[PDB]
Amino acid sequence: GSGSWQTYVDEHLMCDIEGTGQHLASAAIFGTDGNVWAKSSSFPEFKPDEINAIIKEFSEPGALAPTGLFLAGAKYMVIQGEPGAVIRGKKGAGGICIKKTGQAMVFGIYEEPVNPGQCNMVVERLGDYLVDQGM
Ligand SMILES: [Cl-]
Repeated sequence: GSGSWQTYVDEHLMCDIEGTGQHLASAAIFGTDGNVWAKSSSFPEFKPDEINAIIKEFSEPGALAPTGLFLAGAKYMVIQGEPGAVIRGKKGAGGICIKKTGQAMVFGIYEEPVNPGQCNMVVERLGDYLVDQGM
């Protein structure tokens, strides 16, 4: 395996999904402390409050409920995740999905015709590999 976090963006997250010709709109990987470790070229203009609120939601599922999930000022409605493990959100023509690993958080952002399950499969396959590697 590779020695750069950026490889997981370029060579997994952003790759065409199951031969559909479609791909995530953007993807990124953040450390637990909230700095960006890897990103795709159209990952949006995130701010620190937003990343912190997501770190909080991994610790305390349900904490985003009154507000929604913001990323680069766009609001996503929270949809069922996996407590402590996966956060998901929906907007009108797309959505977001975020998988926690030991060291990091893997973000995928999608637009139609990509669907919530496709996001989940791409991000969770990577996150499961990373955890197996101690990351
Ligand atoms: Cl960090």
